[PDB]
Amino acid sequence: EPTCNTPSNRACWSDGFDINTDYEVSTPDTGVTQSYVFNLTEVDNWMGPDGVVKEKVMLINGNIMGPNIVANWGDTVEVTVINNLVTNGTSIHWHGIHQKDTNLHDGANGVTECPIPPKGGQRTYRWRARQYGTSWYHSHFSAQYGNGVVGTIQINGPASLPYDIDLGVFPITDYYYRAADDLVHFTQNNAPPFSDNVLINGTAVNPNTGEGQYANVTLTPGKRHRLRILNTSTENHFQVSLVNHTMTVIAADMVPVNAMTVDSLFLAVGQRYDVVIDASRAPDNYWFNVTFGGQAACGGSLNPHPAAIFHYAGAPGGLPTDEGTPPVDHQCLDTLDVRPVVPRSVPVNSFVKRPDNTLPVALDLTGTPLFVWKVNGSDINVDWGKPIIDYILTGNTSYPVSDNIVQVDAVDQWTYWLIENDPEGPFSLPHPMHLHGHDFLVLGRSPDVPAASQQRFVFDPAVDLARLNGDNPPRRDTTMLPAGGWLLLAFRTDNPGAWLFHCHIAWHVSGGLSVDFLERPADLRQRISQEDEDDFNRVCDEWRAYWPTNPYPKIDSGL
Amino acid sequence: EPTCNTPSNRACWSDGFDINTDYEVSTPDTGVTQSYVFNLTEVDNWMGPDGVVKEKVMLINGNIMGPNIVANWGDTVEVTVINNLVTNGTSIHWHGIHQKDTNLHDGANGVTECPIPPKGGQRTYRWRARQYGTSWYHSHFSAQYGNGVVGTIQINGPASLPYDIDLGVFPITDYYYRAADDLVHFTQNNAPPFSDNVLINGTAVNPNTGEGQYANVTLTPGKRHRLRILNTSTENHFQVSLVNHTMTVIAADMVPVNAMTVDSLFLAVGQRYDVVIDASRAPDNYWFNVTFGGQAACGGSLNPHPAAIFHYAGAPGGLPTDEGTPPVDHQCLDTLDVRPVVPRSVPVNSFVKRPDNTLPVALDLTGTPLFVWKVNGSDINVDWGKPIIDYILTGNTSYPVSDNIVQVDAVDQWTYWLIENDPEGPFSLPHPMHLHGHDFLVLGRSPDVPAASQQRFVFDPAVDLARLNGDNPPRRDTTMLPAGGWLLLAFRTDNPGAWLFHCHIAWHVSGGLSVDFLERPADLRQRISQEDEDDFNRVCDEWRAYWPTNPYPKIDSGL
Ligand SMILES: *[C@@H]1O[C@H](CO)[C@@H](O[C@@H]2O[C@H](CO)[C@@H](O[C@@H]3O[C@H](CO)[C@@H](O)[C@H](O[C@H]4O[C@H](CO)[C@@H](O)[C@H](O)[C@@H]4O[C@H]4O[C@H](CO)[C@@H](O)[C@H](O)[C@@H]4O)[C@@H]3O)[C@H](O)[C@H]2NC(C)=O)[C@H](O)[C@H]1NC(C)=O
Ligand SMILES: *[C@@H]1O[C@H](CO)[C@@H](O[C@@H]2O[C@H](CO)[C@@H](O[C@@H]3O[C@H](CO)[C@@H](O)[C@H](O)[C@@H]3O)[C@H](O)[C@H]2NC(C)=O)[C@H](O)[C@H]1NC(C)=O
Ligand SMILES: *[C@@H]1O[C@H](CO)[C@@H](O[C@@H]2O[C@H](CO)[C@@H](O[C@@H]3O[C@H](CO)[C@@H](O)[C@H](O)[C@@H]3O)[C@H](O)[C@H]2NC(C)=O)[C@H](O)[C@H]1NC(C)=O
Ligand SMILES: *[C@@H]1O[C@H](CO)[C@@H](O[C@@H]2O[C@H](CO)[C@@H](O[C@@H]3O[C@H](CO)[C@@H](O)[C@H](O)[C@@H]3O)[C@H](O)[C@H]2NC(C)=O)[C@H](O)[C@H]1NC(C)=O
Ligand SMILES: *[C@@H]1O[C@H](CO)[C@@H](O[C@@H]2O[C@H](CO)[C@@H](O)[C@H](O)[C@H]2NC(C)=O)[C@H](O)[C@H]1NC(C)=O
Ligand SMILES: *[C@@H]1O[C@H](CO)[C@@H](O[C@@H]2O[C@H](CO)[C@@H](O)[C@H](O)[C@H]2NC(C)=O)[C@H](O)[C@H]1NC(C)=O
Ligand SMILES: *[C@@H]1O[C@H](CO)[C@@H](O[C@@H]2O[C@H](CO)[C@@H](O)[C@H](O)[C@H]2NC(C)=O)[C@H](O)[C@H]1NC(C)=O
Ligand SMILES: *[C@@H]1O[C@H](CO)[C@@H](O[C@@H]2O[C@H](CO)[C@@H](O)[C@H](O)[C@H]2NC(C)=O)[C@H](O)[C@H]1NC(C)=O
Ligand SMILES: *[C@@H]1O[C@H](CO)[C@@H](O[C@@H]2O[C@H](CO)[C@@H](O)[C@H](O)[C@H]2NC(C)=O)[C@H](O)[C@H]1NC(C)=O
Ligand SMILES: *[C@@H]1O[C@H](CO)[C@@H](O)[C@H](O)[C@H]1NC(C)=O
Ligand SMILES: *[C@@H]1O[C@H](CO)[C@@H](O)[C@H](O)[C@H]1NC(C)=O
Ligand SMILES: *[C@@H]1O[C@H](CO)[C@@H](O)[C@H](O)[C@H]1NC(C)=O
Ligand SMILES: *[C@@H]1O[C@H](CO)[C@@H](O)[C@H](O)[C@H]1NC(C)=O
Ligand SMILES: *[C@@H]1O[C@H](CO)[C@@H](O)[C@H](O)[C@H]1NC(C)=O
Ligand SMILES: [Cl-]
Ligand SMILES: [Cl-]
Ligand SMILES: [Cu+2]
Ligand SMILES: [Cu+2]
Ligand SMILES: [Cu+2]
Ligand SMILES: [Cu+2]
Ligand SMILES: [Cu+2]
Ligand SMILES: [Cu+2]
Ligand SMILES: [Cu+2]
Ligand SMILES: [Cu+2]
Repeated sequence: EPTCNTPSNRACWSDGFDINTDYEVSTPDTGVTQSYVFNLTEVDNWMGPDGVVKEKVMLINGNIMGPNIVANWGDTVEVTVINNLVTNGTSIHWHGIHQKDTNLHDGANGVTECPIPPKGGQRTYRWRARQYGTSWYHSHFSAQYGNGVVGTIQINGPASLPYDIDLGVFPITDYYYRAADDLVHFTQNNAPPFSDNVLINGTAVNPNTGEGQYANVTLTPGKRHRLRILNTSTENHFQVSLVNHTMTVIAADMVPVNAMTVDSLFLAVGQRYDVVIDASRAPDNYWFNVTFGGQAACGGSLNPHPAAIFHYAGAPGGLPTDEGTPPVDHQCLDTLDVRPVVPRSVPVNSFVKRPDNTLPVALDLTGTPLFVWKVNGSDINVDWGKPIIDYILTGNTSYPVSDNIVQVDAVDQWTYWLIENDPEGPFSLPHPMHLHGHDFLVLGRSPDVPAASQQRFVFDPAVDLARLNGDNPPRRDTTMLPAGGWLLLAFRTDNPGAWLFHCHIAWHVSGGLSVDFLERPADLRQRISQEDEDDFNRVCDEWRAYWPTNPYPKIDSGL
Repeated sequence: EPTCNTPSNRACWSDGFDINTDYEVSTPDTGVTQSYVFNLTEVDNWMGPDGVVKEKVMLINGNIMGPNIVANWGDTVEVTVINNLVTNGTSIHWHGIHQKDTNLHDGANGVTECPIPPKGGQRTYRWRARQYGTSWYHSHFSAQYGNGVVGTIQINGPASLPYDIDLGVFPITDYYYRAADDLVHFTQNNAPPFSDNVLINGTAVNPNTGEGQYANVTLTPGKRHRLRILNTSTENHFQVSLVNHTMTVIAADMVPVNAMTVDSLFLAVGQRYDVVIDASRAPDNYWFNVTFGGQAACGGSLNPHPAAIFHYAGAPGGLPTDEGTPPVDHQCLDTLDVRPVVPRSVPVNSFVKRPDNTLPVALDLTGTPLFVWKVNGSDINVDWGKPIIDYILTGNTSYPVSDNIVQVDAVDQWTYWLIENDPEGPFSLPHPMHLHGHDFLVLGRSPDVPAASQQRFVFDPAVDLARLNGDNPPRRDTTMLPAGGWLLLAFRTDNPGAWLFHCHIAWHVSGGLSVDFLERPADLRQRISQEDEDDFNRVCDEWRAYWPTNPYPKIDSGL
């Protein structure tokens, strides 16, 4: 609970806790628990917000998204998940929540848990809110979250700029009328489709019939508003802009940053930005536009102009009349100019590229299906019925090859990872790379060029070491791997666990594009509670008894 | 020679000849010959117009392009081509020139001729100017024209609007520092690169160093100016626009059309537009911009803003200061709104799709090399040493499968052709389809959608017959096959000959994307002069004696 957080002093939170506190190591002891119950149901012939009826959706508590989780910094969040789907298992992953020494609550089926079985299976997740900001949750059962198993997280805390009004969450997502498993099957042998629409806070107008509604945000004239923008898509990467207004970034993913004013923002799949908008212009209706850059390399929509309305209170109703001007083309790249308020410093001069720190991503066209994504030679394929944690608990280290285990034994040390984007393959695409368990430092990447330009880079210390930044670089949980290029990340091994590191485009992680960092496994078994072990085994027993009765095969990685 | 063509009466040409004459069946008898000698040489370490030195170019008469061919409607054009290259043969094709009963002058090596051998081989081309407008010529020896064996054609004649000043040709082309054979090898296993620059009338500024110069067109205030725009690229498809001005189209390719005013134009590879520009704006310097649309599906450049300067005479010098707005995205599609002045009408209600009128284009990823283009099951591969005309002249009908012969025996009848763009393949690209020997009618295509949107269409008469237009549809020699869709063309079999029909992206026709319409072969032997037969055999005997001594393999289709 805050005691000094006010509009003119958002930096303050409570005694001992403010925007400069190192939240990764110091957490308020609030003693409070915020609990939720998620009931997952399978609904056929569901009428969506743009008027089109979808063949099948998978909903939390009967709505297009699950409830907005809300707690304070230092609370515990507890979610009972009850799976009333017909056939699918489910696992809910709390994206952006590092699960420090709570790996078994990460929701990564086949890694940290077996899936909760359908027809009434249940599990309760419990995690500490050791960060504040905007995050989200979604299924990790193959591409299930593309059917509706998704929602937002708002953990309140201090901020890097004063503001008057917290407008809350503003999730933006691609929207397909086809169901997720159908799209996974499709994308195994075909380029992915443009989205049928882009929803903004759950709604959009159908570009074809005019049904639906624009999201409508009311601004209080003369006031400073925090807007928590998310990209919860399965594939689309968005540019956002508000006509005639700038946006001031105060957080990137769940990491507060020094204020940074921009005219438009690029959000990768899974990224968030907290921004402050000053209602400083003439009272009117303004469009908030979603646009695409990068010559389609990171998505498009068949709605040519997805948008929301920002309405100044007291102004007329109606649609905005100024179409504004297109934002700069971000070329499928997030900005590396953000700077965390709580800094990190690491050396970059000593980096040496070696097989054991290099993750080559490659598209393999030579087998079945046609599009298979491999990392270091292997497409990931997890066993929902024998998760990596089961190996840890039984002392078996014979991990299957397709689990893509990258064992990291270093204890609370910075580890450096060079990811290479198929520079030798016939073509390469942008990928939004996401790490569970940690925020990474973005130490650098290949030179920024047009996403569709086919220019290729391989890391060369002679020119690239000097392009690296270890002086408080961007710190976040998702960033872009440039098409044709490379990306150098670092993270500190402060959290024993099995942690996925994967592309967040559903079609690609389905297709194999992940590894699993097995961090300090010799420390992990000691740190697993009896309750967590017992409940892991309970759910896996139920899952393993269920699975042979399932009528459908698993057709992808499981993730 | 014209006798009545004046600025206020451009429709008039001479007694019995004007813009309404059916130029396809009636030609002025001028008895005049315009002759040229083309000396092809191989130049290493050539300094190009944006200051970059290229490894190797292949030039006509020592310049970046060959001579601008100029003649009057009904003259004869004669060109002696002397091949002083070091290893390559060469064949010069007169794009847009129908070669009515002169097939052996079409310059299609492997089809209508063997290549002229290097180290001094020569051949004289001779053809009647039976069409007036703007065309171009280029080698057809694999992708050689990408090295500089290219130039323009201006056949003067009447026009569909009055105008004061003919500004002449304005060829726009992609420009690569790598040589064409290296790019063919690259694109056999890699997506094609963005161009390094785009030249306009021979010049551009280097986007990185500032070297070079902008093309500079001086407009006479208050006058109407004809501008003959061409896209002579190997791959890039361009959008063009002049800031603050419209352009009025008066011809498409070599076909005069009713005046059509637009803000911007799409030119596929090989297309031309003649436009009239009225210098009616305030005297100033204005940018002529080259832009790309279609999310890079039909090209890009590493110069983000290739441009020319249109200067009003009498105004200050220096650079335009108005950057203007970006044009509408043409989505890699040419406009089907043009209407020829001399009309054609054909029935479309009676079309029925059948194997023998359908040309399925497919990318085959299963062979060597990776990217092989097939039409009706076969990637074309011609024999430079045994052209299809050799078979005609020796009474041999055993055409190889790889010559992709589509024999058309109908005499002077409309023939209808449905081209299908790999609609069941994993992905599909726009292709600029070009027919030798004829203008075709563009009867229809699949619905216009964004080029990268992945939307696929297969011809369905229940919806698509009503979408066809046989009442004076666009008539021209190049038009777009939409990504994922289909195109329906017709042409009348008025010209016995072996006629290539192919994608004009160099990398794709090298990769197999062509067929060869063998039109009225039973009429064609009868129509070949002894002189043409004897010279065909002479050049082939020289080419066959040369070829075993060549140090390089043929690595593509030969076209
Ligand atoms: C791209 O670069 C190339 C090379 O640098 C430029 O090519 C020049 O192109 C122009 C136009 O084609 C050409 O000039 C014409 O040459 C013709 C042959 O000599 C002339 O007959 C013609 O004169 C007519 O037009 C003039 C104005 O353009 C008039 O002043 C002149 O009186 C003639 O016009 C009267 O006569 C004609 C009948 O011929 C009649 O139809 C008219 O109505 C009128 O009564 C031009 O002089 C140059 O010779 C080419 N120069 C080069 C170096 O080769 C090209 O222009 C550049 N493109 C752009 C658009 O800038
Ligand atoms: C999770 O639940 C969903 C929804 O029921 C399951 O998706 C369904 O999966 C089946 C089996 O893969 C899909 O059908 C198959 O489709 C292909 C071709 O399209 C066909 O070849 C097969 O014979 C079969 O018909 C079905 O379309 C799909 N339905 C939806 C709406 O997506 C999914 O299988 C479940 N997953 C698990 C692991 O149980
Ligand atoms: C921000 O989003 C708004 C709302 O979607 C966009 O407005 C839309 O702008 C398009 C393009 O200008 C308008 O469309 C067109 O209409 C004309 C005829 O009026 C037609 O000539 C065009 O070909 C075209 O289809 C559309 O009317 C307008 N929609 C509404 C409801 O106003 C706006 O463009 C977006 N701006 C940015 C910078 O992305
Ligand atoms: C027409 O003349 C050009 C220019 O000399 C010849 O192009 C050259 O072709 C050779 C043979 O394909 C190229 O070298 C080869 O390169 C590949 C891959 O880069 C390599 O695997 C080979 O072992 C060999 O070195 C060469 O780079 C290329 N040069 C240029 C400037 O393009 C072409 O072969 C001639 N065509 C005919 C049919 O004679
Ligand atoms: C967006 O929501 C706002 C706020 O509720 C709507 O604003 C009202 O609009 C009507 C006229 O349509 C006015 O009578 C009210 O006084 C407005 N209230 C506010 C506080 O200003 C607005 O109409 C909505 N816009 C859209 C298109 O639905
Ligand atoms: C990528 O796979 C390569 C090949 O298996 C791995 O390189 C082996 O790694 C072990 C342990 O570091 C070394 O002792 C061997 O010498 C390596 N062999 C080769 C071929 O170099 C590499 O470690 C894997 N990379 C990651 C990040 O998992
Ligand atoms: C484009 O070419 C025109 C025509 O030669 C140039 O215009 C001359 O420009 C100088 C100043 O540089 C003037 O003093 C003359 O009066 C202009 N003559 C005409 C007839 O107007 C123009 O400068 C060139 N632009 C650039 C970018 O090179
Ligand atoms: C027309 O081409 C001009 C010249 O290249 C473009 O002007 C450039 O505009 C960009 C974008 O703002 C600037 O960064 C450069 O400074 C401009 N160049 C210089 C020499 O002026 C212009 O953007 C193009 N216009 C359109 C609509 O594409
Ligand atoms: C595409 O190839 C197909 C297969 O060879 C050709 O189809 C045949 O056409 C002949 C006569 O022209 C018929 O006798 C056959 O019944 C067709 N075979 C089958 C499988 O349909 C077709 O003509 C070729 N199309 C073109 C335009 O070349
Ligand atoms: C889940 O929701 C459904 C549909 O409203 C309801 O039938 C079911 O009883 C709920 N189950 C649980 C335990 O909430
Ligand atoms: C938005 O900004 C542009 C540039 O200043 C201006 O022309 C326009 O009038 C502004 N809109 C409103 C609502 O004032
Ligand atoms: C260890 O796990 C592997 C791979 O899943 C399995 O083959 C083996 O039987 C296990 N060993 C025992 C001791 O459980
Ligand atoms: C071709 O041009 C070259 C280069 O200038 C010249 O040396 C040669 O004599 C010319 N040959 C012919 C026949 O014109
Ligand atoms: C057709 O040409 C081929 C290839 O040169 C030759 O082998 C064959 O004998 C010729 N057949 C006829 C009938 O002349
Ligand atoms: Cl996470
Ligand atoms: Cl032609
Ligand atoms: Cu996630
Ligand atoms: Cu995550
Ligand atoms: Cu990816
Ligand atoms: Cu994940
Ligand atoms: Cu051509
Ligand atoms: Cu041609
Ligand atoms: Cu093509
Ligand atoms: Cu051709």
